[PDB]
Amino acid sequence: ETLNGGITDMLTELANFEKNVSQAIHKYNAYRKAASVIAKYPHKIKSGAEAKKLPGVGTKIAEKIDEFLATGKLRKLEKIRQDDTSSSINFLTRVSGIGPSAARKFVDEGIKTLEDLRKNEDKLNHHQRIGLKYFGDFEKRIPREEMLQMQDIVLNEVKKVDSEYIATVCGSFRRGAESSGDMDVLLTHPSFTSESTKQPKLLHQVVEQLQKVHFITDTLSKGETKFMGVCQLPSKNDEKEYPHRRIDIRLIPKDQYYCGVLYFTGSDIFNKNMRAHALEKGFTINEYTIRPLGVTGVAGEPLPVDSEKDIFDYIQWKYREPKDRSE
DNA sequence: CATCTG
DNA sequence: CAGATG
Ligand code: NA
Ligand code: NA
Repeated sequence: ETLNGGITDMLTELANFEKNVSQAIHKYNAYRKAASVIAKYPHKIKSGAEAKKLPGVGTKIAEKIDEFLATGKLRKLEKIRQDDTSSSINFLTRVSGIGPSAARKFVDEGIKTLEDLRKNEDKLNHHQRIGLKYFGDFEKRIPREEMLQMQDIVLNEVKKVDSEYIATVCGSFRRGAESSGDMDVLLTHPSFTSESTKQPKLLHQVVEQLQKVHFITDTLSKGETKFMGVCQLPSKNDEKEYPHRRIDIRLIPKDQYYCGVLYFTGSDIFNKNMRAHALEKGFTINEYTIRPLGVTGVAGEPLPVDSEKDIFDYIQWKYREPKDRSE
């Protein structure tokens, strides 16, 4: 946790690089287990050879660990942090909508900066454009003080459209968190479920409302069950407008809300543990449901849930306020 | 995983 | 349709 920290950290730089700059998914994946294992490892790795001893730990990595232990640095790591082509990619990529693939294309065409990009807005697609248009707002955290205002609106608009809608803003927003990166809304309606064959309107009508009153400003992607947009809290009395915020809205069959809600609320740490506990208790749990575990090895059949309560109960556990869903 | 692009 | 992005 801090005993093999640099090692794990250099490994991660390396891994990351493989994958983003190079196309090195194998290699990339290689750095990864290595960091995972040394990361678990209980002692101070005093040498390459010692590391080697571990699985995932091969000769190359061992070499690397040596040089790093030997001297506060790594030449390759040094050579990579410099390199412009590499840097560009880590950069372009900050654009919402530009992944590595594209980052690479562009670089080879010479776009390496915000400016470049602006000049070449023709080469970018809708998501990418938006992404560029709000590069700034996008990287700005979201003070819960705004979150509360957002939430407030979203929920009232849903209410107006249908009394039957059930919205939830999961996220750390939900776990307590002072700020958040984006807004996640979980959505359902009674007349929508597992069997119930679709109802696209279900999600489109709401989206529509939000843009009606202008809460939603742009559309990243809009499918029948998932909507990726951009929104903004109405600028008050002109002098202080708000940054543009990323927002997501998703339709869920009523028959698997709570699992989603639970699930999406995190933290990943809480998940896992709740997850492991369920398993003991003779259960299985995932994004959409909880299933009683058979003995033949495994086994199915959706346990029926009406609140986050039903879930815990099942696994016989202490209902957790979302605040304490930390770990 | 669901959506988009081309 | 494969392949990219989130
Ligand atoms: Na990006
Ligand atoms: Na292939």
